[PDB]
Amino acid sequence: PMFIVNTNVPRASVPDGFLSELTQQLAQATGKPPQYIAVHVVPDQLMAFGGSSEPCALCSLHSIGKIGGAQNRSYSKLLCGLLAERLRISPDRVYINYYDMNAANVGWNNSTFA
Amino acid sequence: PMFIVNTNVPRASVPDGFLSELTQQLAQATGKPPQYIAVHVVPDQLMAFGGSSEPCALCSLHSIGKIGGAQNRSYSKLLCGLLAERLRISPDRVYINYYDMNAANVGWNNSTFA
Amino acid sequence: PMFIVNTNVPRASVPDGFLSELTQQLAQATGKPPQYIAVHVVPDQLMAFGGSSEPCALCSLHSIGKIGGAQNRSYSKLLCGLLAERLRISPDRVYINYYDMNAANVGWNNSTFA
Ligand SMILES: COC(=O)C[C@H]1CC(c2ccc(O)cc2)=NO1
Ligand SMILES: COC(=O)C[C@H]1CC(c2ccc(O)cc2)=NO1
Ligand SMILES: COC(=O)C[C@H]1CC(c2ccc(O)cc2)=NO1
Repeated sequence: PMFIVNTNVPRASVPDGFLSELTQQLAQATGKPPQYIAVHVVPDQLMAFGGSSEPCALCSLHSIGKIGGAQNRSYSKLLCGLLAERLRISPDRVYINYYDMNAANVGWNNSTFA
Repeated sequence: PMFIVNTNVPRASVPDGFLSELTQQLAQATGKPPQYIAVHVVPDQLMAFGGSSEPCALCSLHSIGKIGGAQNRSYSKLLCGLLAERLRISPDRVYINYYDMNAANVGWNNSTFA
Repeated sequence: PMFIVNTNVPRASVPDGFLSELTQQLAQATGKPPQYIAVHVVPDQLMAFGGSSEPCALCSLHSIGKIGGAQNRSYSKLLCGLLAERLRISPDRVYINYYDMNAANVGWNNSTFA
């Protein structure tokens, strides 16, 4: 899986083990082995949510399977929880796009997962 | 809705009220309340369009509904208009990907919109 | 087509004709004229792949058509080859998301391709 977080929160406000925690938590949540998890955090971004400059996050989670109504709701609780606790971002200022990728559409190691 | 603009235009060339203008214009265009609009501008990017380094923009608009043939054509006129006027980017050097998101695939405030 | 590469590799490690090479190689691979190819490289990113901070890349290729099982496998060989040779990124630390865009969902020059 691939998880990206774009936020206006400063680089200095991102805890040092944040990428590791996301990797571990997402592996547990998705049931996918930690080795397949890719995490990307982009701080100091120029962004607004509802016209406000307060802390916010625009994210996305891509995964071959493990994406659905029920699963996405628990991912949002997990993710908003982490962003709130570690980055101090209010849950209502977070958007997460979920993508159920077809294995033939995910390239890795000179080929695709299909 | 979520609108992202990635551009090679320098940070200093992004007008101060640009995110607010985008928020207000997108709300009117989509019919979605301003409070739900998230905007993200990423300047100083390393990019090329057609092999040229002249000013260009790679964008995306995600929305639950309000995405379609007709709607997308007007969004393009609105967006290219704003990028041309405020960022001085030629309309033919702008790409915008539109995504009609399923409500169950958009996380917000510890849950999803489904 | 639109190709984006996000990587933790430093800005200084990106060869100066990299965007041009990607443009030329992608035009040949996709059969699309070079003038329609947009390339975007984002170095110095805060990312982890499998919990490791070693060089890695998270990419995506959007195209109206020219996306499929067979095509995606050759794009992956081409792309991982380039990332390995120019950015020294191991192929197994590269993810590429492929998107077959509907023409009505791609805005360009005040309209869409539909
Ligand atoms: C070994 O099979 C897997 O479970 C592979 C993993 C990797 C993956 C994935 C999906 C989408 C991406 O943008 C990146 C990685 N999804 O599942
Ligand atoms: C009243 O509820 C809404 O209309 C909510 C808005 C917010 C939204 C949306 C979709 C996709 C995103 O990446 C971000 C926001 N779509 O609709
Ligand atoms: C002649 O028509 C084309 O080949 C148009 C090109 C442009 C294109 C494309 C798709 C998705 C993008 O985000 C940007 C460009 N795909 O094909």
